[PDB]
Amino acid sequence: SSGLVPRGSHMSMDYIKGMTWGWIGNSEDWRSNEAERSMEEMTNLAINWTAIAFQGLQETAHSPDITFAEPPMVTDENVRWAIAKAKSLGLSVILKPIVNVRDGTWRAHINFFDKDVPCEPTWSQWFKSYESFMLHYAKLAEDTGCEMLCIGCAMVQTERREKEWRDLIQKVRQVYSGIITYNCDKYQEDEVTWWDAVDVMSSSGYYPIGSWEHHESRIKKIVESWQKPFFFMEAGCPSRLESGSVPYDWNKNRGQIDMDEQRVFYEEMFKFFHGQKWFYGFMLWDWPAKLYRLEDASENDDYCVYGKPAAEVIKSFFTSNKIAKR
Amino acid sequence: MDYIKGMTWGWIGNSEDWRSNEAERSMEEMTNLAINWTAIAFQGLQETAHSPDITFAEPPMVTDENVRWAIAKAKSLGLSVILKPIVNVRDGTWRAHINFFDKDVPCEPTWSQWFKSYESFMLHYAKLAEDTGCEMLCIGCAMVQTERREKEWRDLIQKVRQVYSGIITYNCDKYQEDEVTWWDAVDVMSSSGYYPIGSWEHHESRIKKIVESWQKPFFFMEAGCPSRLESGSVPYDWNKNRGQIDMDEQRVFYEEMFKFFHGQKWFYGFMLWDWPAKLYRLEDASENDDYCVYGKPAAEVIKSFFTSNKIAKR
Repeated sequence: SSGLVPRGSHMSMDYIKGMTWGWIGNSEDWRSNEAERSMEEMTNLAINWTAIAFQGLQETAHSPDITFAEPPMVTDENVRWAIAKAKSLGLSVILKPIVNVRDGTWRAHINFFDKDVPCEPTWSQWFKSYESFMLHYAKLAEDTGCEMLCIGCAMVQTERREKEWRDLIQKVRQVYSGIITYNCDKYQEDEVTWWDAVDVMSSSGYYPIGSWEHHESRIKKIVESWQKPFFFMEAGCPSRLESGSVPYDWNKNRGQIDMDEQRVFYEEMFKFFHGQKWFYGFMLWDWPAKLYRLEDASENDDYCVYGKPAAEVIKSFFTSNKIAKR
Repeated sequence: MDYIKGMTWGWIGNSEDWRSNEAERSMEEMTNLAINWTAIAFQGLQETAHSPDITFAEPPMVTDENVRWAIAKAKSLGLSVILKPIVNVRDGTWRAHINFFDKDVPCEPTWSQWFKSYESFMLHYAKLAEDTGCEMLCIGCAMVQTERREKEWRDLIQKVRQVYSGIITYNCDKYQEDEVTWWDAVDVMSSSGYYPIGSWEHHESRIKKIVESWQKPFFFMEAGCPSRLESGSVPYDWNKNRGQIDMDEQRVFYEEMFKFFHGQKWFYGFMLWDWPAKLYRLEDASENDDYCVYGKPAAEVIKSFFTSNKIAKR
């Protein structure tokens, strides 16, 4: 394994100044002329990384089959395009294949019985399907020279399957030679028992306004106990009334615009998580393939910071000397 | 502990159905199976497998009066009663997937929230069970992804013991007899015997070892098979081959089950699945695809088994 620095062959670890691009991963959106303009515009955040994020799908939280690279999901060609375009813009890339559930159930609920029973689908079946999905993209990440692969995102009810996760990572190592991360959910940084199996620890930093100092203290101790580099694989807040109290809640107060609430979230997050030597930055959430007009920004309720005060907080943080030296 | 010769009545628990004139006739007809027990079964509801609020005794679910009626009617027919309140999920998800994060997080509902709601639900019915003199209370049914929450199940059982003085059972799912670490907390172990045709001999040997290791009484809280093509291969699959009628398949299931599970001293019988409040006409029996054995060859297997001397001796 390795400690604070991934082994040289997989590359100190780079400080991540990033923005997530492409969610939810719709072929028609990625293939549009608008996609190229969106990605170009995103570079004005002064980012040096992007997470190319897109979905795979399973019917229910308890079904074993995962479908990917089928309409309306992204084609391998769309993926190669996004990676290459990002690189052409001078960005390092984190490939982020994410399994969603067709019935709308949050992926964190994906789960099977601890004990295999004849009358139900098993962990073995699901992990075989998830391995097919993640190895497909791991091979794509290798072929396209992606600097990092995120092998999962907030798969809370799967994390206890340590043997299966280690087995999957071993297979990933065989086809992908870059940096591996797993993105645990918010509040779960101390719950993953197999952090030693990945190069870099990562979590979703959707911590509420007024809690960042507390979370810095908590996370710092967890990271120090693992001796691994750590960064936020997701961090953001919608521009809506009271969203800073629940930054992860994408359904909170839809259409109730509050630019200032998003701005305050970003100022507090960067106040407590900045240039500490154990911390390796931010993959922000998020930026769409089809971006709204700058003139509609003041009435937009999304996580996107484009044309909003938060974008300026991000830009000044990512161009500031303390962060630019990292 | 009594040897249980039973049939489940009332599922899914619809007030309108239970208050119909048909309900009394259905229960009376059920006594011709030569049963000495019934499980009065009915649902409560939660929105999703991951929501903490359970609703009960609200339309279209059974009223307390409906429940008091079912219990009293069964007892007036000479039957002992197992009260069986069952939580279902409105979105259709099987209750066995009801589940919360092992770690409490501020952004999600918690086990304590769900258990508090489950406690209100179960204690309401426990009190009703005490007031109506139910001989047994079943405190849950195939709640697989809750069973690891041992402290919370034992806390719930402690509260139930404070308001209900009868026999307590927990109905684990099929194949889960050896997966419950808290069988000591209940009076009698029970499971859902939906074992396929050709497997009963193996299951008798498997279950005997489990029950003997615990040194507690055991019975099937559910067992049955739809009268459908190939249903005996997957007796628990209520969605299998709807409308493809096979009376013989159901008959064979029953004959095999009774051949392997009968009068063993550690075995306490069967609570069969199931019998509706609104029973179909005897003339429609041959085209009926339900678990119900009414007007089918299986009913005859059950009757001869329950009235046989070997089982009459238990």
